[PDB]
This record gives sequence, C-alpha cells and structure tokens, in this order.
Amino acid sequence: ATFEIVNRCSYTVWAAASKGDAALDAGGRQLNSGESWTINVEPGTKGGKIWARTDCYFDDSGSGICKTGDCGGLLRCKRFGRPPTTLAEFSLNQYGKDYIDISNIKGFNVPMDFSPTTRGCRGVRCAADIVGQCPAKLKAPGGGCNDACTVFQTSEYCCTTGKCGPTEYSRFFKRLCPDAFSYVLDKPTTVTCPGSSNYRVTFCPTA
Repeated sequence: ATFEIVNRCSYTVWAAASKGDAALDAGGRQLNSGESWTINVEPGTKGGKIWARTDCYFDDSGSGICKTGDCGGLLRCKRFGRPPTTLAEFSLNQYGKDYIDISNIKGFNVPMDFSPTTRGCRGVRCAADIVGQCPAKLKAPGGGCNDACTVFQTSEYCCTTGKCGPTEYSRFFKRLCPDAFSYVLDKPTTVTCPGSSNYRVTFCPTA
C-alpha cells in the first residue's frame, strides 16, 4: 500500500514510520515545508504508526536527537517515538478491511489529517492549537502537549489494569479533537476502510 506523507506546516518536520520493532519503508525522512514523501507499506501490516518529529539534529550517518518524537536517536526509525507525538495509526487488510485512527494517547506535537486516497471510507483529523492551550502541567519543555500517563504514571491515566475512566486531562484532548483517541479506553473513533487502501498523512493541514 501507499502512504504519501505531506509537510504542509511552515516548519520542517522529520517524519517517522514504524511498527514497533522495524522500520516501515525507509523509517523516516526530513520533510521541509511543502515536501511529500511516498512510502510503501507491506498489505496486512498490523499496528504501524506515522508521526512527526520536531527540532531534530542528525549527523552524516544518521544518528542524533529530536525534541519531540525521538525514536532511539535514529533518523530512520525502527522503533516508536518519545511522547508527545500525535499519532496516525493503522492495521491493514484485517480479514477484508484496513482500520485507521489518530491517537492523542501519547500526547500531541503536530496537527494532522489522515485521509484515504482511494473510495469507501472518510478520513480523520486533529487540527486544533492543542500546544496553545495545553494545560501547564502537561506542557513539554521541548515542545508539544504531553498525555497525563506520561506526566503522572498512574493506573488511572495509564489504564494499567484495563479499567479506567476519562479524566480532566483526557477530556482537554477530546474538547479539542473529538475524532482522535483521548485515553486508552475511549469510545473508538476508528475508521474501517477497504483492504489495500492508500492514504495521505497531511501535517499542519489547515496551514
């Protein structure tokens, strides 16, 4: 399948695409403003993620640091990113359908549209100034708006036992992006698409 990753923000991002224990395609790439990067993701992939990283540095080989979303200091992510990271999430060709979501469960760093480029299903978006408003205790120095599990490490925020409810903090993300997951047990805003669909991830969409 095809993912076209478009940086419509006015600042450079470093896009990332991982499943957790391996890269997807090249695993990451600088996208200056306006730059599109199309990747190939192998059908049937379960649990992949696409995110932006901000304020990175990489050297000639590729090793470095980012202030949001860092994946173990690699330009080319083979693992997931340090919060706060707005997340595009997907598992493809499940049993006849792909399922797409955007998640604020690790926080928010960059606004995002995640839309299908082939018919049958509707996209999802979170474009609101979450970082402009973000509650002080959830702010991240380095940029972005952390989730409460990251800041406080409680069973209720982290839904450790499989039981938890919404919170003042989950609800701050759900007031501003009802289509994105706001905590682990949120009512799913998942989208079911035909198996083998293609997609576009657009950062800073409304930019």
